[PDB]
Amino acid sequence: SMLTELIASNRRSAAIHAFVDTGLSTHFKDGIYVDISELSRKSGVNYARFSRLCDFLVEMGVLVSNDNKFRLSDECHVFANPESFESFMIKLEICSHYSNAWLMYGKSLFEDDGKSAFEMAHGRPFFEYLDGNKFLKSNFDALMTRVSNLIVEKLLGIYDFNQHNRILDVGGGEGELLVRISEKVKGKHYAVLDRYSELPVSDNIDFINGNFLNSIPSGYDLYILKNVLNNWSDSDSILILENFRKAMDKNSSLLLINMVKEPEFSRSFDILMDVLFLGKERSFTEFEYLANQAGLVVQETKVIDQSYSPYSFIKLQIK
Amino acid sequence: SMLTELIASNRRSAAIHAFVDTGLSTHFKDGIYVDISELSRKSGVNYARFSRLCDFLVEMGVLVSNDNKFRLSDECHVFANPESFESFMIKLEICSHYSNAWLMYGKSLFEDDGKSAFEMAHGRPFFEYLDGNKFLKSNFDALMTRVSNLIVEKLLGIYDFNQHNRILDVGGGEGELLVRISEKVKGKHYAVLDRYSELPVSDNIDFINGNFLNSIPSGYDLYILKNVLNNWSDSDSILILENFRKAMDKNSSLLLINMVKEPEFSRSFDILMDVLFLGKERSFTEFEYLANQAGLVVQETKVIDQSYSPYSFIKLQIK
Ligand SMILES: Nc1ncnc2c1ncn2[C@@H]1O[C@H](CSCC[C@H](N)C(=O)O)[C@@H](O)[C@H]1O
Ligand SMILES: Nc1ncnc2c1ncn2[C@@H]1O[C@H](CSCC[C@H](N)C(=O)O)[C@@H](O)[C@H]1O
Ligand SMILES: O=C1c2cccc(O)c2C(=O)c2c(O)cc(O)cc21
Ligand SMILES: O=C1c2cccc(O)c2C(=O)c2c(O)cc(O)cc21
Ligand code: NA
Repeated sequence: SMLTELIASNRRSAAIHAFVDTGLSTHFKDGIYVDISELSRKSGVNYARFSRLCDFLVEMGVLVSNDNKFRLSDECHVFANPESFESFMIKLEICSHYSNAWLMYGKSLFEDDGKSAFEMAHGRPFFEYLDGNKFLKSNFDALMTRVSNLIVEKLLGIYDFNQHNRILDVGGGEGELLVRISEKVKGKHYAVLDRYSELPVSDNIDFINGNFLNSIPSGYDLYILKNVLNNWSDSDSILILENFRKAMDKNSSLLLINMVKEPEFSRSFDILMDVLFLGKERSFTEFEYLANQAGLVVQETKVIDQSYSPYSFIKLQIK
Repeated sequence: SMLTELIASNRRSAAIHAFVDTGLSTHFKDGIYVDISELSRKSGVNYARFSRLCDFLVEMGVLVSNDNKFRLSDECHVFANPESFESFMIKLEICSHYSNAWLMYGKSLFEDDGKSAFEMAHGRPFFEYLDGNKFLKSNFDALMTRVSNLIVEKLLGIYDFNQHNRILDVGGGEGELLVRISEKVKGKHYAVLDRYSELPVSDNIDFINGNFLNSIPSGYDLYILKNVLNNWSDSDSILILENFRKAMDKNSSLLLINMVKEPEFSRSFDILMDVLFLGKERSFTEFEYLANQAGLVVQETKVIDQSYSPYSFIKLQIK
């Protein structure tokens, strides 16, 4: 039934995971039709059992079937690329750590100790745990790098970066955003702040080991905070924006860039942020409220359109 | 996007699991509208975070929102009952053992050792593992009991059981099917064969500790095999049906009752049977082939409509 297939929603994720995580999807490059008999002889995958998985992937719209051959749908071409954002997403989505986090989600709703379902499962908050787990950190940092690489073109389009001199990306991870911005917008100073046990190295990039809960360094006229506040509570979000106000002078600008909560789109991500971080996906007005509480003023707001979600672009300056 | 929410299908199952497994859903009996403010004060669940879960359950069509209150949808009334088949289904669906089995699914497609993804994860085949695991066994045996209870009325309706004298249910589990049949069809000999470390006890039911891979006891004129063959390969399925033909005389009947593979319905269950058992959901034609290889003939074929899935009713006799 529709109700039992809704209960069995996990089977869709798990089917895609088996298809992608094995690298079987990498045989479906450039919308080529694949003979499963040939793929079975080549890769050693069981013909009959993989044929049944392919049938389920057709039902899901991941594959298209014609004359007993299978190609990836136009929309799912990304699964042929193991470096794609979608490839890293599914590898994390149903990994043992996320699964065990979800199994503590119910119990976490009855606790007021400020411990996420992830922390209740694993004994540390998400980012602290990633320090001791390379599988989670490498895949998570790689996903953030891919979505950073996707948005850069449209971000340069809507805001003049040439007016600025000194640019700091706060929680910039591997620093892919500013590496890409520096290629187009040259002659500037570029710095990336994150939690680094070993500093990354890149041409024209000053990598800083820091903690945006404690302080943000002053002496930059442009600050960037992309996909950070979704990982934090309202009070921790205010504390971060307060550290920005303390760091910023009258001619400083902060670009607050996040996936925005539209009524039209799914709440599934909002729940994942609760499970992993005790975070949430916020609306424009919710972001504006946090900024005003921290002593920051909205100078301009824009919407950036990305394939997977709309983004909220919010320019902030001090009162 | 539609692709990223398809990747994130597991989030639907996990959200439902949190709502049902905690017993929060049992506050929504008889389609009543629930004040979440009051439920939070009563149960101690966090208001703001559970409100966000409820908004996701509305999006899924599990809850309906009116007058700043929430009720279960007509179809999802079953979630209010912790005794319901649907409640046992979601408890198993994303449990750690199923999750770890799914994470071995991809790797299992490249092996030819006859080890299910479940066995690769846990070190024993499903039913042998359940012998040592009270959570898995109790919940699985409970699920099978509920679906056995649901079908019995329609099963008695489409087949005359009064013509028979000695009835054996092979792999009959807790024995729910024959217990309910014996209440309506009186003055018969009733036997249930399964794997029992301790024999169940029930008025006028002969419980047998057996192995249908080894032998089926002779001297019964009616045999029942319901939701068994989906747990077995083609060769193991033939072996079971061969053991039936050796046990059956010319006057004997075997009722082969299974959820049937119809092109209209989802292939998700077929894949789950691969992961847990190296089994499969089969069509009428596929069942007929196996029966013919075992030396049995299809005399009667009917379809039984159940809420969650259509059932194939196949009456077999020896050649
Ligand atoms: N206390 C802290 N100080 C600095 N960075 C932190 C931090 N806690 C978490 N982070 C970083 O915050 C980032 C959240 S993910 C966002 C990465 C990047 N801005 C992008 O949009 O792609 C991670 O890189 C994480 O390491
Ligand atoms: N080798 C074996 N011999 C006998 N029963 C077996 C078996 N292997 C598995 N079983 C049993 O087969 C059943 C499969 S589930 C089916 C239960 C019941 N017929 C129903 O439809 O509700 C379980 O009860 C399991 O314990
Ligand atoms: O896919 C994302 C993602 C995509 C775009 C923007 C994002 O911020 C995220 C994000 O934060 C995230 C996450 O925190 C944990 C995940 O398992 C997956 C994702
Ligand atoms: O829900 C079912 C189910 C329903 C009806 C008839 C069934 O046979 C089953 C079944 O076999 C099964 C299973 O083997 C493992 C599960 O996690 C769930 C189910
Ligand atoms: Na009203």
